[PDB]
Amino acid sequence: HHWGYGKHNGPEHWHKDFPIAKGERQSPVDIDTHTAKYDPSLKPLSVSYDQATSLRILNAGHAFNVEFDDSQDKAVLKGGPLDGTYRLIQFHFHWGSLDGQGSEHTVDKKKYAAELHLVHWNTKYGDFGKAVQQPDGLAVLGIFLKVGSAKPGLQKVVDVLDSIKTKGKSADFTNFDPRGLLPESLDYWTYPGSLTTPPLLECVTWIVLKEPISVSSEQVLKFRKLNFNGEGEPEELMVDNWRPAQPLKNRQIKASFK
Ligand SMILES: [Zn+2]
Repeated sequence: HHWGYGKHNGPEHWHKDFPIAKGERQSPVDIDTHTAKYDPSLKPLSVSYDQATSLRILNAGHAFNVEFDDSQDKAVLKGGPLDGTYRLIQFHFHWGSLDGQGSEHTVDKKKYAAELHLVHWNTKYGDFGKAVQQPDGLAVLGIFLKVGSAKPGLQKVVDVLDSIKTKGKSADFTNFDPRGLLPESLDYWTYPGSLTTPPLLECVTWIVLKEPISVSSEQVLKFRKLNFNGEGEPEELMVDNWRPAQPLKNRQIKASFK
């Protein structure tokens, strides 16, 4: 039936409806730190989120998304391996049922408790829909979450989850500053990949940060109380909404640091 993360509709079944699932540049992948190539040509990342305008938080079924106004260059990502300006449209997370799993990308096979994805699209394409049809249409910033000390900047997100427990529910979410979710350092790995959920389009430049952010056990616990199901339906907890690592194939992962 509809795709998901269950036993009968999980990632291993996706290829039946989305053949590209077995493509040449699928994500996520395992980052082998000893095989990554240091590239002195890579520029520092430029994150300009000072004018970011968040609008709403939505339970999309497979995750919850925090949406931003992308009708102007308010919150953009530039530099790094990117050519052009990419506007932030939304961010969401992937997490597990236990602290030992949850992230999509892994580092030397190590899994993190969760993974934050800040999605941006290339403005030269006019809109997000056009952008996903291009090889350099999207730029996704990936940040790992490890369980430890609480992240003050994440609490605002945590407190509103009760209002969007089931699929389809949304709530106004204005004046949220995404800068509170960034680690201290912006050193990264980068490689050409895809969207990790259907339609799995191979239109993404991945920028995965080396430094994880820490969140508290209580904070991640609240993520696990969300439901995949819609109201009035049998409760299915939203956990383990991550896709396992895919073959790197003929791709090279580059590092901005040595
Ligand atoms: Zn994602």
